[PDB]
Amino acid sequence: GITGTWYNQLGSTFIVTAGADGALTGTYEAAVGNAESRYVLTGRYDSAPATDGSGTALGWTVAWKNNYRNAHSATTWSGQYVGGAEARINTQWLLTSGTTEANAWKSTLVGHATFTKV
Amino acid sequence: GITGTWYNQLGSTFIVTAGADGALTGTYEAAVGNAESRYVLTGRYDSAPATDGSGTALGWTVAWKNNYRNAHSATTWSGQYVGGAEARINTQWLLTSGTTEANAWKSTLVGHATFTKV
Amino acid sequence: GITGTWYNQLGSTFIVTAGADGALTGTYEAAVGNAESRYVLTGRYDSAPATDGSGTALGWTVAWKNNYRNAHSATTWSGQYVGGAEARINTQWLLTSGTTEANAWKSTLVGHATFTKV
Amino acid sequence: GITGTWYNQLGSTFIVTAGADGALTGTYEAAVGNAESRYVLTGRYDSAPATDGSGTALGWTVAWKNNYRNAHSATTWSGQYVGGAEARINTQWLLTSGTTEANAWKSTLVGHATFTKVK
Ligand SMILES: O=C(O)CCCC[C@@H]1SC[C@@H]2NC(=O)N[C@@H]21
Ligand SMILES: O=C(O)CCCC[C@@H]1SC[C@@H]2NC(=O)N[C@@H]21
Ligand SMILES: O=C(O)CCCC[C@@H]1SC[C@@H]2NC(=O)N[C@@H]21
Ligand SMILES: O=C(O)CCCC[C@@H]1SC[C@@H]2NC(=O)N[C@@H]21
Repeated sequence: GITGTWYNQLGSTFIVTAGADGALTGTYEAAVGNAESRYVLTGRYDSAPATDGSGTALGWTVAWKNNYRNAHSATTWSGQYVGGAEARINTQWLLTSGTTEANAWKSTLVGHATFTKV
Repeated sequence: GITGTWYNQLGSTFIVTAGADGALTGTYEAAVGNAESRYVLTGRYDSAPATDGSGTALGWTVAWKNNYRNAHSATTWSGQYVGGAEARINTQWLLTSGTTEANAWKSTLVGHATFTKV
Repeated sequence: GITGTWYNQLGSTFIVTAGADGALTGTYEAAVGNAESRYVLTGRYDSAPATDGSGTALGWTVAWKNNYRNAHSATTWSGQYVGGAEARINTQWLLTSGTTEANAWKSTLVGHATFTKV
Repeated sequence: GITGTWYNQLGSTFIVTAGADGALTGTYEAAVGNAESRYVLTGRYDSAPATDGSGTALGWTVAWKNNYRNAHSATTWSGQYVGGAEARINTQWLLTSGTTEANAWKSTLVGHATFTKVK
């Protein structure tokens, strides 16, 4: 259920393939941020999630460099997939920019996002 | 550089190879939590960091499933490499557990960790 | 705007008073977690907000001790009030438990919540 | 135990009084950030902690407005006090700026800070 195209409320587009092994592979297109076009993403997910009614833990990273720009920054999303008619991926993310040590205290933004199929 | 074997204050072991395309690949061994032995990790880093003195942004993900057990959870570390005194990776992390919907509100732990090579 | 009774998605109840000097006071009632009935809260808000459509920064804290039980934990919410149309308060929160040193790595939960008066 | 002057690595200084009922009151002096002079802080702490060696949960807020300036932003620190020979306050913090709706995605910084009785 994770492989495919997912959207967040901010207008970004996450295209993923979930390998049989636990790999997450794909591209991210950010609607906001110092970004343009697609960026490589790589991640991991629980390929044998709980057999009750729990989501599927996952995580992925995008470093914000591609052929057109480099934002000298990296976002990790940590969350879980919840399947069904309104499948979704509920995440929290951390966006760290490379900084001088004097500015390291403000290197990291924190946010959250729910991704959907529509 | 970032390729190498790194350790945090807890004694976990992070073994990573940074590839030229921006890929991070390796294994992670947790000194605490619902884990044993090594776990696959994958992530991304800025392959062309600023020369201005800033760190190098990166992130990586561990899904806490391997051959011996499955914690149904995933941690992402978001941070920057500092090829500084000791070189170090300063991170913040998010550990998300697959939960039921009623428990999603407590799905995610947050913490921070500095890794060094000794 | 801020002064009022607010609810989050979890159905918890946030009853707050904004004093004219930047003080937030009131009670919090959690619908989930190791809590029951009302808990004291206190916090601070920007009493002279930007007047450029920006939100009103604020935060508040609940220590989860009251006459009925004590969870030995405390949550802080950090967010901004957005007035107008449908007023809401958008937050991120940090729930820290008193733990031993060895368990401090898992002492803190993070989440997010939007409060509305509906 | 918590009452007194506390220092972090950034050079900021936090003065706090822990009330018997659980209130935290005082001022925070930041040494980095869009900040000058002292700022009011208020918060709460577990005033009947575990005696088992476990830390004392607590949190506080600073709205970064005082008589000298206004950063239109607020920080909350969430953490636990650990007493002893080497007392400290182990925290994580969220600093939220007021922002337009379209900028909300980047409204909040996250960080961590250990406070000590000695600089
Ligand atoms: O601005 C940068 O440093 C690079 C672009 C970051 C875009 C962020 S990642 C979190 C949020 N969700 C998105 O889809 N875009 C932003
Ligand atoms: O869900 C679990 O218990 C497995 C998580 C593994 C341990 C966590 S990840 C963050 C922190 N750093 C470590 O080295 N271990 C813990
Ligand atoms: O369980 C505890 O340690 C004390 C109660 C904490 C409840 C949390 S605070 C964040 C979230 N929002 C709520 O309304 N309840 C939970
Ligand atoms: O810049 C602002 O928006 C107001 C001041 C922010 C200062 C931050 S709060 C977290 C960290 N700890 C400090 O002592 N200063 C910074």
